[PDB]
Amino acid sequence: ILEESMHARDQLMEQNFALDKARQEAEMAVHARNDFLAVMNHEMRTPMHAIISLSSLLLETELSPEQRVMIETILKSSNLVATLISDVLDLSRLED
Amino acid sequence: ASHAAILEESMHARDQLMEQNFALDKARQEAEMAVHARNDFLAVMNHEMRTPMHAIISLSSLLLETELSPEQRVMIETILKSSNLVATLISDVLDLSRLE
Repeated sequence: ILEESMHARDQLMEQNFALDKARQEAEMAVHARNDFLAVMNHEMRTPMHAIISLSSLLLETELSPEQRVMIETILKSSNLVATLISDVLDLSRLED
Repeated sequence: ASHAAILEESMHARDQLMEQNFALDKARQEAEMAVHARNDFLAVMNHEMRTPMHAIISLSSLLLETELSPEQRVMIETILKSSNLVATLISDVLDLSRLE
């Protein structure tokens, strides 16, 4: 009955190989996705920085109360979005 | 070479494999959970960014209907184009970054 044993081994051994391969593949797929995520992060944040800069400058110019209030909203929003893009960068770095 | 020793040798190998199997299977369950949690975070980020981008797009568009100096209009048109570009980039890249 080492036919049970020797066969149980063969059975575990390929079972293990499958599990390990399946895990490594998931890992590499997550890493590839994280790489692109991180590579695109500058192109996401930079326009937001421009919007923050331009909004801030606009607040220095002659605005009506309605324009000013709208532009203050653009600015707080843009700042929020920039923070979140930074949290996205952090995510992409988690498995590092 | 005892009958016991021979068995010991085979059962041992079997037990070493079984232990590794348990470890590999635990690590699989963990990796599935980490993949799902990462997908959820990307979905949530996308959702959280969508509202303020739409605000920026919408307010810059409304602003362009009001009375602006030429310099102000160029700055606000640049805001609108930039915000359109980025809203789409963020959504596309977060989508592509999920693992299904």
